[PDB]
Parts: sequence; structure tokens; C-alpha cells
Amino acid sequence: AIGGPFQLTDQNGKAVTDKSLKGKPTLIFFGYTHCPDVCPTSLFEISEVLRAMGKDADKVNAIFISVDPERDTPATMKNYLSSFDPHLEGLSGDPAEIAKVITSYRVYAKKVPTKDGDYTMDHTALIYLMDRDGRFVSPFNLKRTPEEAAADLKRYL
Ligand SMILES: [Cu+2]
Repeated sequence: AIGGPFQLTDQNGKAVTDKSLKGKPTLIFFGYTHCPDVCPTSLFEISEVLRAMGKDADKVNAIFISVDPERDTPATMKNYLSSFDPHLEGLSGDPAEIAKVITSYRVYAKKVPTKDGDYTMDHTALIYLMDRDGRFVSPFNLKRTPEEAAADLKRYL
């Protein structure tokens, strides 16, 4: 089964587990705060879907899990997510827990050293849709208007 148990921390320091994602459909994106193009564009596109949901945005989970736990602490994630829709929840964790979640969600993440102790990460770019029971449905299509993506997500309410 794609996905597994976890215990992570949101950008406000609140504990978040797999069990707390149950009851709502869930979009998940794995990335990192120092990503130059893919992450801000993906998280912007998700943000527009959440805006197009209106009041229903509170009835889904939209989760950004960092694959760069050495840098993406709650405070870093909070400030990063400040630019994006406020419904996005950013999850940080102990390196052990992130490595576990990466394996159970079949994520690819690889550090790529640049220069002077800095680095980028190659990583999975797909958006995961999990149902309200936490069961993987499919990857989620963002190549369409925010309203079309919102209408699709609403079917999982
Ligand atoms: Cu990225």
C-alpha cells in the first residue's frame, strides 16, 4: 500500500500523524523549501485549487512534506508557506521519520551538492491524492484550471 504510518510536526509545531489525515481527502506534495522552480510552482498551483474550493478548502487536507529535514524545520516551513494559501500544512520531522515516510510513499529524494555546503534535491514531483480512509487513489492532475481541479477534488468529499 502506498503510504504508511508516520508522526511528523506541522509548521506551527502541532503533531500530525497518518491518523490525523483520515476523514478528508488529502493532497500530498513532497519537496523542499530551497527548491528553485518545481516546488513553488506546484505549491502555487495547489494553492489556487484550494482558493477555488472556497469554504470546502477546510474539508480537504493539503500537505507539503519536506524531503530536506536538515533545513526544513517548522519555523522555516511556516515562513516559506506564508506566501502560499493558508490551508497548506507543511510537515517537518526527525530525519528518521522522514526517511521512513519517503520509503512508504515510494518517494525519490537525492541530495545534490552545489558549492559551499549548499545543495539542491532531486525529488518526486507528482501530487498524491489519498481518499478519506488514507488510501492512495492516484496521482492528481494540476494541468487544468483551478476550478476544474477543485471540482474533481470535491467528488472525494
Ligand atoms: Cu522541488
